[PDB]
Amino acid sequence: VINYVEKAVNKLTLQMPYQLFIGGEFVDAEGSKTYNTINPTDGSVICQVSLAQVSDVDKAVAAAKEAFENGLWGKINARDRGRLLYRLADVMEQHQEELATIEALDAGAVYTLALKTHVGMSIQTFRYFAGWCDKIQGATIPINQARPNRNLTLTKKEPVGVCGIVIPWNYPLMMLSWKTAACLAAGNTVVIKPAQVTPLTALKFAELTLKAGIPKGVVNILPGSGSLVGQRLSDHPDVRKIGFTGSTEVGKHIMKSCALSNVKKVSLELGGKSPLIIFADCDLNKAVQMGMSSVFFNKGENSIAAGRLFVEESIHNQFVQKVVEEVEKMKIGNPLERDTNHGPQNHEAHLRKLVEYCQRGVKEGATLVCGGNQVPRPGFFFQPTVFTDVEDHMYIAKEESFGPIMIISRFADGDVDAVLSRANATEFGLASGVFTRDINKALYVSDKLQAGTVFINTYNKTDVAAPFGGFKQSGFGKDLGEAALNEYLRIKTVTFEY
Amino acid sequence: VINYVEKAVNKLTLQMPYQLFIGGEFVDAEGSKTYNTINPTDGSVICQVSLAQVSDVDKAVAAAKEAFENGLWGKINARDRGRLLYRLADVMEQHQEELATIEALDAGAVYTLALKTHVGMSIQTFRYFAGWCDKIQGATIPINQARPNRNLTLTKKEPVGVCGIVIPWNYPLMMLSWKTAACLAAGNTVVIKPAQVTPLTALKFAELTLKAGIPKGVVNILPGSGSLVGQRLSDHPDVRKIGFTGSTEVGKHIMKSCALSNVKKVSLELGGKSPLIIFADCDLNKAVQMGMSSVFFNKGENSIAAGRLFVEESIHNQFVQKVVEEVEKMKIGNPLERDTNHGPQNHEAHLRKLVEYCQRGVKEGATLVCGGNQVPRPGFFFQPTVFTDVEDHMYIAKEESFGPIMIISRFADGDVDAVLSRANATEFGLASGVFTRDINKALYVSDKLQAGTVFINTYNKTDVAAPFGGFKQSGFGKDLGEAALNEYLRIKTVTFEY
Amino acid sequence: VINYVEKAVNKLTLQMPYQLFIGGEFVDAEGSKTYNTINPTDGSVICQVSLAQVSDVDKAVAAAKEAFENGLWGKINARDRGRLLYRLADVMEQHQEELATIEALDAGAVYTLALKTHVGMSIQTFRYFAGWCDKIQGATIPINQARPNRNLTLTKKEPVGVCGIVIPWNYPLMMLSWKTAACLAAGNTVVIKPAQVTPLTALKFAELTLKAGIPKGVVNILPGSGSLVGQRLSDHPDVRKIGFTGSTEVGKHIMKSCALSNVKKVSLELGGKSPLIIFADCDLNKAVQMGMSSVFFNKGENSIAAGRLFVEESIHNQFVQKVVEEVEKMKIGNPLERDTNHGPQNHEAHLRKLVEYCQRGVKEGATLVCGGNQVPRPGFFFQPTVFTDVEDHMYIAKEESFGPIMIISRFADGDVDAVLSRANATEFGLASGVFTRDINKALYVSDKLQAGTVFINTYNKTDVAAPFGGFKQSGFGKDLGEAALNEYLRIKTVTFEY
Amino acid sequence: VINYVEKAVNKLTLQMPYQLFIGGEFVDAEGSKTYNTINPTDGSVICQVSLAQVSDVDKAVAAAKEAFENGLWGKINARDRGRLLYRLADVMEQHQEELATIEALDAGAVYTLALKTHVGMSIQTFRYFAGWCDKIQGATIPINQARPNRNLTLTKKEPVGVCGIVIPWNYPLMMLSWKTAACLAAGNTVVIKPAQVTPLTALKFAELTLKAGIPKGVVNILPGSGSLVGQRLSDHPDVRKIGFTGSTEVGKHIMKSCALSNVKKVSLELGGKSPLIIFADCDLNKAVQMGMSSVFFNKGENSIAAGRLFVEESIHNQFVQKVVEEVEKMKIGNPLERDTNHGPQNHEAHLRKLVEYCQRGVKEGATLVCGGNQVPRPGFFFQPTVFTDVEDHMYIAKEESFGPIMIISRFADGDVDAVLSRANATEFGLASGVFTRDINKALYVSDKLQAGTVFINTYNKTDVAAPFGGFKQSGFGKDLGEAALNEYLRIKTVTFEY
Ligand SMILES: NC(=O)c1ccc[n+]([C@@H]2O[C@H](COP(=O)([O-])OP(=O)(O)OC[C@H]3O[C@@H](n4cnc5c(N)ncnc54)[C@H](OP(=O)(O)O)[C@@H]3O)[C@@H](O)[C@H]2O)c1
Repeated sequence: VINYVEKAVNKLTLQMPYQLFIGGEFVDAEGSKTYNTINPTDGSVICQVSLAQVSDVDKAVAAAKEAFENGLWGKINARDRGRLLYRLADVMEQHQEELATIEALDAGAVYTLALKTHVGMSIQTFRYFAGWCDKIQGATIPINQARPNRNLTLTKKEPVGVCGIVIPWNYPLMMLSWKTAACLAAGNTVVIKPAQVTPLTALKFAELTLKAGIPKGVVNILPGSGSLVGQRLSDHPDVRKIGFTGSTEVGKHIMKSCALSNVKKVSLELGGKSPLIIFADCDLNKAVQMGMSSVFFNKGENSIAAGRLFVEESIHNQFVQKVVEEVEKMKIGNPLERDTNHGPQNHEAHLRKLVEYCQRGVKEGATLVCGGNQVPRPGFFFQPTVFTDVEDHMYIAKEESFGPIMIISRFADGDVDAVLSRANATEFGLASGVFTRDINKALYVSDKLQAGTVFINTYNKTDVAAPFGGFKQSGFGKDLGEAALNEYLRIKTVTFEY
Repeated sequence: VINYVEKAVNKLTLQMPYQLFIGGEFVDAEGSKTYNTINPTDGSVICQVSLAQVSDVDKAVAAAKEAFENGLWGKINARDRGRLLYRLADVMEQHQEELATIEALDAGAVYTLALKTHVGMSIQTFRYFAGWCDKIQGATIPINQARPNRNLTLTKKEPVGVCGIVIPWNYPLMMLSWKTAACLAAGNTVVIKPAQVTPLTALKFAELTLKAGIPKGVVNILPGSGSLVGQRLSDHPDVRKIGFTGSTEVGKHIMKSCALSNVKKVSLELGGKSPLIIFADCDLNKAVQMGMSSVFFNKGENSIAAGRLFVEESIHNQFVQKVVEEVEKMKIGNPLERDTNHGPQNHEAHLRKLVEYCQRGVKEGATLVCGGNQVPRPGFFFQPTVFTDVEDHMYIAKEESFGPIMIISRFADGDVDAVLSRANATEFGLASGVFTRDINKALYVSDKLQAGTVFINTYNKTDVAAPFGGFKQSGFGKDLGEAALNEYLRIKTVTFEY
Repeated sequence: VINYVEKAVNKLTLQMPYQLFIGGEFVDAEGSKTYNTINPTDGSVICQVSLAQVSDVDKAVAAAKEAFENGLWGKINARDRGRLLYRLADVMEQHQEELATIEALDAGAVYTLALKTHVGMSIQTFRYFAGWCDKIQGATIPINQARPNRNLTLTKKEPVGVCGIVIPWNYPLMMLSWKTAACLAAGNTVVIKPAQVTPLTALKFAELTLKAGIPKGVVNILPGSGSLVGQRLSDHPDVRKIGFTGSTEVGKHIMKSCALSNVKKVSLELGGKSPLIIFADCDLNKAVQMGMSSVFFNKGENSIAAGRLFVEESIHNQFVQKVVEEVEKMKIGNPLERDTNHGPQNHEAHLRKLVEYCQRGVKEGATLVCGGNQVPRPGFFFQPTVFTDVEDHMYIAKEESFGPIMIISRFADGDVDAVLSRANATEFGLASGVFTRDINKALYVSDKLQAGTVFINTYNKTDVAAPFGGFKQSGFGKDLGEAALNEYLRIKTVTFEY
Repeated sequence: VINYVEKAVNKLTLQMPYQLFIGGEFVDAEGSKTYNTINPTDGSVICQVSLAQVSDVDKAVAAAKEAFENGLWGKINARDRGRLLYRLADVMEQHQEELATIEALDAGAVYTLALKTHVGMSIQTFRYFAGWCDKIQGATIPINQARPNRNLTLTKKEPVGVCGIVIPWNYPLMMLSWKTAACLAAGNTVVIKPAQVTPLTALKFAELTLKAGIPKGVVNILPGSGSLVGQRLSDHPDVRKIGFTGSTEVGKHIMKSCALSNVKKVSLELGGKSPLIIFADCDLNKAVQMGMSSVFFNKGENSIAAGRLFVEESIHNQFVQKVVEEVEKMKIGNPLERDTNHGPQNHEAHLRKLVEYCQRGVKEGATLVCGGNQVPRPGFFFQPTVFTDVEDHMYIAKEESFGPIMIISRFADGDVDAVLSRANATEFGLASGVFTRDINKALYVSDKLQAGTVFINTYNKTDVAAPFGGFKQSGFGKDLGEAALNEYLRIKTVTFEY
């Protein structure tokens, strides 16, 4: 019998676990410590949640180790592991309205979007990776033969073993799912640390693993702080791999911690300052629509968001006029209301950071065309913002906002290489985009952009089958696609002589 | 016009460059600083070698950056990149005797072995990877369609950019070749730091890249210390990937340095304590030959060396008798002499370390059945060594000797899981082996061994097509095989809407 | 409303469609023609089934064409096609007892086996290939660049289009499923011709595609004769690919008909005379069990059945003795009786062939140890048969029986190459096996056997992920595995200059 | 010593073998039968060439079989097989001027073009496939486990064995090289039948295999007729695969012959009627240059030649004007003159077919804008020809000319599906192209074209790494690229229980 925080909202009765999930059971943290999770629509406390301690991490890791080494997960057919993950996906789909509602409460995710993305994509992620289980294959290799004898060389793909997954707050369930689906399809067991400010969909997901029949200890979830819980995961002698999504600065620290303990494997999905180049020969109205999506999607809490838009001189003013027209039509409001287009930012500290960000933008001399401020209403809403006359030396040209702030520079008519160079002049390299009807420009620009993803005449078009990851200080390794599997597998080479 | 140290030896004339190699030219280090490289056959000084300084590292990195960004290497077809690397392999082949002689002098490599392995496998490496250049391929992916529009998603495999390669001294030319061939085949440029005590074949190799037509700046070589030169490579903001082979402790430090600067990619080939399990049902005579080889190959200076032999009780004593019989037959002496089959250890410090290692084995109660001492002759020769009665708790059961020291334990007849468990009780996981005529035991044991390579009825059987790399604290990433390319490539996802 | 033949049997009420399945509905053939399907347990008529005519083939092909070119199947995401196929597997699972019972009635499949294999593997097949839909990927290739311009080359994996599948009667549903699953997963539409003698599970499967939501016209099923319906499929100008399983001589004719019409693609899964080589050093009791299975599985109605057993002289007589003891324990009976382990042969004409086969065996000088005859009881049962003293020149050493007939020869102790040569002296090359505890012998024999599948210390171990197909006159192309998809895809190369 | 036809021409003394090449020897045909090969520049007899008889085919096949089964080729490492093929490419490169001259004489290949394409791409093909030999890899597959036991399933990629290669006359050396390089790289041995009219580079190539150290019998070359020699190859019981390139009608007969004998594998590269669609928004002067190349390249003797050009209404007349202007500038003449743009047609009967083809185009109502007749001069020259007002029902709109004949239709501005439908209304499907600056048109058109290759803003851009093959009646299977290997390898599945 599981304890729940019951809540009647959105024409449903929510049943929300709030405890640590260790070894297949929900339990209090050491000393029954708890913390509050805050609803960004009104600032209220949703409920209290267990606050994991070092000793709780050790319990979770030991559970994950036991489940891997002796438990059923390490013994079943790859095909049957997939069946379990495809059942987990079905269970998530049967509970999708509920999960989207929890996500709306916990993270401020507009409910209609959370059904399609926060939850919908999480469901696709498990189904997609479930199909990979019995299709992960090694090789047989035509090695030189030790004549007069013979040789056979094969490789085996094996799990890495116990993994730690540490994620941010922008899409709590989806970031969990991206990494967990891959981790599990490869046959690993896991300890997951959601962002402290957003534990709820992770904990409801935990309960769903029980309904799906995922063996005890395969999935362990520890709400709590990075510096305590996350840190211990990265130092742990029995953890063999860390999957991390977050800031560059925490990413550096995680990699260092992987190094100093046991050279556990690490992959890093870090920040972005993604450029979007819009040429005069694009479809203008479409550029306005995708341009807006590139910045404002999920209230800008989107690591691949276009962090700079470069717009060709001859269409720049008209582009800005049209963006403003469209911005005025966005309906800011409660994420649970069906007419809402723009929900609140995820938490208070981040709202304050966006306010400071835009003050500094104005100070340094950029033109504030609209927004820039907290919306006058309860909770942590921020007004969709547009800046123009942004010059390359400005702080807002360099720094990741992670909010709904469109940052626009001009480039001269016909000036392709010059704008590319401005677009690449950053230590980030997560995403990028180009709008043009011209095939030669589109191909050339996409060769030249120094980013892990290039969108052409679209934006935010990720997919569970398309690998996603950065270059430079945006990190390394992929989430999604076949390529994601390689972060969660080891290759054993076996060489016979006969 | 290049400066050489010239030496008539082994029926040829060695012409050995001795300077740093930067931007296609041989140049003195900052301040014309130099150091001595020492011949382990007689302890003599071979010659003076330039000692790279921080500013030399910066020059080398800048030459590599320019070669990659604006030089010809970043412009030619992948096919033509292949041609250049196939030509470099040819040029190495034309100088095979000279290279192997330099290696005998510099590392004490027995000449006949250096020809086949140190040099022969290096030539194979470049030819293998040259063949990969126009066969490195991305994907097209059946992503969900934004109906009524269409989407196309492809990936492009691109180079990482400037890489640094840091390598040890046991196989100077071969370690360099393993990593450099994969690095260059993937379209990168590189700065290489040979182990300070073994710079000579790296510099000769550098000259050979000129003969081959490799554009200036693509290969740069900096003889110098790990703590100055290697450190700066791992710290440099323009270096994007480090390929490292060496000890676990230095590996941790390299990985930490990569994190703290610019989250440059890293791969790590670290130490081993590889177990070899010998069953009573094996071909015993052949087990003695392969068992001796698993320890003594290349005077034990070999990361995959069997650092522990577990011999089934009923054949143990007979196995020992025969090894002792064969050890007595080994000709220890000058690596250039054709009857030599055991050359000197690589350098004085390491010989000392081996004497100390064997003292500790004796002190702790292991039975020294032969060897254990420096051979009383000039240079740094150490006796082929056999320990028996080795207990799991003993130092020599756990620490990597990196020398010709056979370390033998018994296990009970019919035990399989118990010996596996003892063989797995290490934080190393580089290689391993099993001798048995029994198919079921062979397949089962290779499943259970926690190591990146498992040899069955052979040992030391690496191959340029077979991926090579560790689990646990032996590191991560592969050298050799298709898999090695992945350390040297980035994946860019390109998604169109149309 | 669908018309059914209703039947109360096996504690179920069977609802069996009996008409042509065309464009998503059950319809009568041209002129309402029908034929009888016969129950092999007692020779009775199960029911009347529509008898497809030429005009019915054309209607089916037209419905497949329309569903491919204009219907929903041609438009949905690969991922959603996957979902439809997974759902189809679920529906099959919900009907598994009914499908196994229908197969028991129609093909004489022993019910408990049909549940596990005939039906159970069919379900696995659809789930497996459902997983492939969104993981079928093309390439991007590093072609030479037309400088100063650039080139991009990619490949797209596309459906072949309208396919015909023609299958035999030994595993009616499973042979349908193997090929149909791969065909549909690749995005094609299909016209299926079951063996005329075994139409029933195919017709039920057709109804299940409706339950699962497969768009109309994607699956069309045509009970009828090979010489009429099969022939027209292979001749049809709008069919682009034939997938065929059956005899070598019909295979040859199908291939010829593909040629003479529109060079439609073809794959051919033909007969087998598969050798099983049993060495003295094998586990003898397991060799008996697996040897039993290799011949008698599914009443020998199994294309990969061992059609010759080669037993090493020193264990030959002992092996035969043990086999006879085991054969005597087999319960022959009605496939619905839970204690039955040997059911009747599929249909009468095949029983007749088996009788003639053994007459000729005895005529030519082989020693008939047991069986060889129809069991005296109603239906078409055949007594499990063992021949010894079989010589290489004998008809029964050459020709496929496709019935429960063990055909044993000796080979001299210590021989390997001689027995290999005898095992390879056949124009067949479908499967093969070796039992030995010796690793070197097992690897060597598996190299030298000229067969598409080699079993080692097991037999009949097929798997939906393991490719299955023949060499030489056993055909070409694979069913099962990733490799099966290649028969049902085309590759388009797209090369840009920009 | 080998007998040569000796000829002082093009600054060289050509030494041309003229006999059959069987088992590493140049030998006369049965009864010393010969025929004449004709120089198409002046109609003169170059020399007499042996005319292979059936018994000669049988000797070639026996030599290939023996080379495969017991000779060195079947025993050497894959890597060493690669070396021999690289060395063969080196030898071809050292004889490249000589080979190009021979091709100029035998096929009318313009010398400068022959250096770059006929010969140059042949050299690239051998180098490319040489790199594949040690990178052909099988798989290890995570099959369901027969609990309590374990299973290992692996695949081995194996050669098919003795192959027959039958080719046409348009690029005699290159067609040979495309197929043979892939054939040999996969480890097979081969009998090659060159087009009767063009034996000479094939025979010179044979001698080059000797110089390169390709083991006797691996390559056998039999000049002679398709209906005698080609027939017997396709009928032969020891040939296991035919690789065919030629007409659709012969392809059908070849496929039939493979069926009727021993179901040998077959791949088919058949004809083309390839559409090129040129939109008004293309770069027009470039479209004229590439449009001309698309038809006139290699005097139109090019399977992928654009057999119809669809030109958008608003640019049609200007396009035709420019074409005519550029056509008038083409230098027609002796393929040895360095300024020749247009050589003679390959042989007399083909010239006559081209004269008839143009008669018929005028007769049925097409507008002859220029050319259409034999150039009056010695040899077999045909005028570069342009037709306009071509309509979809016309003979010249459906039939492959295989000559320098531009066949132009208009299509209405702003229709796309309508032009596609016209471009797809053929049973051919070898190649196609689209010229447009619009990315959306380019991508959509490339999806919709029913052709194995789509060129975008280029034409004739084949590459040794890019797979090349038809859909529909243009055949199946690929030459070039990784995908070519699959026609020449078999897959053996090996499954263990342990
Ligand atoms: N897995 C494999 O493929 C493999 C192969 C060969 C060897 N090994 C391992 O190598 C070890 C023995 O070699 P070793 O004792 O020379 O190893 P090491 O001390 O770790 O040195 C390896 C290389 O790293 C350099 N280095 C030292 N400090 C550095 C720093 N702070 N930053 C960057 N580079 C630095 C060294 O420079 P210096 O020359 O100045 O010392 C040397 O070039 C054994 O454990 C052996 O198993 C592993």
